[PDB]
Amino acid sequence: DIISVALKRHSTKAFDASKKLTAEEAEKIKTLLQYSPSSTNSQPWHFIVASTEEGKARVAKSAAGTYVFNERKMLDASHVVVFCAKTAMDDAWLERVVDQEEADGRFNTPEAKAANHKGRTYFADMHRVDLKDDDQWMAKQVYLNVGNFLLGVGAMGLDAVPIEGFDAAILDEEFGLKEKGFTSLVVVPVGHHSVEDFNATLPKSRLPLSTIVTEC
Amino acid sequence: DIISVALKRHSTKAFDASKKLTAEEAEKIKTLLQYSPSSTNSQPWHFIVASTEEGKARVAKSAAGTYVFNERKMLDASHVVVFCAKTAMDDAWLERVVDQEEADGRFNTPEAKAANHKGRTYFADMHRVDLKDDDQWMAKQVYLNVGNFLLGVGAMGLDAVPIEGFDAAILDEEFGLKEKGFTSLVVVPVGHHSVEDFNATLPKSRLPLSTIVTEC
Ligand SMILES: Cc1cc2nc3c(=O)[nH]c(=O)nc-3n(C[C@H](O)[C@H](O)[C@H](O)COP(=O)(O)O)c2cc1C
Ligand SMILES: Cc1cc2nc3c(=O)[nH]c(=O)nc-3n(C[C@H](O)[C@H](O)[C@H](O)COP(=O)(O)O)c2cc1C
Repeated sequence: DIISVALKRHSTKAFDASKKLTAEEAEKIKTLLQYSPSSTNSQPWHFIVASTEEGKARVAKSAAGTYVFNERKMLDASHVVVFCAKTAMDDAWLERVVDQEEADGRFNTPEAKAANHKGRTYFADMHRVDLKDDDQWMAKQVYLNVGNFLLGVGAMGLDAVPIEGFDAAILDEEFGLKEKGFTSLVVVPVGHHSVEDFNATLPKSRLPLSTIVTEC
Repeated sequence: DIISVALKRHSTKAFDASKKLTAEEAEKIKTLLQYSPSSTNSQPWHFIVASTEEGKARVAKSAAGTYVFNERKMLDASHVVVFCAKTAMDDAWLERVVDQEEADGRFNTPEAKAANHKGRTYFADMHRVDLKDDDQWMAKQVYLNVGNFLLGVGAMGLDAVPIEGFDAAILDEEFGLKEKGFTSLVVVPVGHHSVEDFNATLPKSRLPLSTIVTEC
């Protein structure tokens, strides 16, 4: 029951450094990252999936100073996913998206593909040209991916914890994302919580529906 | 299997206007909106859940002109959720969150509550003062909620379609959101797709893992 999952999944505060994801689970979390929806199927993202001790150590460089209290989560987890967004929407990327859709058989005619491309470009330009906010627009799609991911891993019976408490400048530099056209937004360690993960047993807390929801 | 859900859910292009969510399902989608995680559990959001004909018609007003291709989705779906983000992070809201967590028994000691309050304040301020980007920060949390929601309704066997193709200015004005301290970001009609939903049978398309994922 997905509703039970939502009422049960939690932000892991401690991971068992001995429990690793199975090969199948590792394949599945990558599938979750890949198949998340996005505006115009723009998929303005890239993901770093660190599973080796060296890889996790590189990501952990971002848990410096003020963020040092997040270091252990990044080091003890089985797999650590760094969610990155494109820094600018280039035509090259838009072309890749529409060409992939054609390859997957989503268009019944060439005109249909051209129309899809025109439309995606039209909305991309709305952000790139008019609003000048394509960077924030794409970052938003990445957070949506994070939302999809957290519930998905929870539904897999796996533990995870979303992290904004990291130095993105440091992380970007460590992986040369700037030069690749990406920037890190959220770090998500995934694995199995340890017995010491006190947050696994604390009740979930949210504001009441009477405050957050308006029915019409 | 949640992975089968991710590989099967799709953006509904046509809903069967006669199929409504059951009372239980209507309560469950609200639970999904409410329990989505967010940075510091800030829950910087508000949701309009329109299920009456006039309610949906009012939301549909935002799908005028260029966006008319999204009008029928909003009108025919059973429940249409308008995802809104707060326009500014006020101290009262921050206090509400910690006080709610205290009320929910998440703090065994006063020191525990203090640590939580300290942490939230530090990062809320980082965005409200240091970066002056709390509007974008909260919007990001709302998109995360959307990602959680789409996968959730999918796992419930319900159809939906996320929508950015609407005039937020019109929608905000229609529901007097600005005066209430909110702004609309994404509209999500939820229901059951009709056999005329061309996207229900089209293959899902995403760029290859070799392009979007880096393993370390
Ligand atoms: C934030 C967001 C906004 C979107 N807006 C629209 C919209 O206005 N109309 C529409 O038909 N689809 C819309 N889409 C659906 C995308 O085209 C879709 O998610 C993508 O092509 C991948 O297909 P899927 O959702 O079937 O997996 C939106 C998706 C997201 C995630
Ligand atoms: C974008 C985002 C960033 C977050 N960052 C951190 C972090 O840096 N460290 C941490 O321990 N928890 C972090 N959290 C966890 C929140 O405190 C948590 O999601 C929230 O309190 C609700 O509790 P839940 O996830 O157990 O349901 C983050 C959550 C989100 C959604």
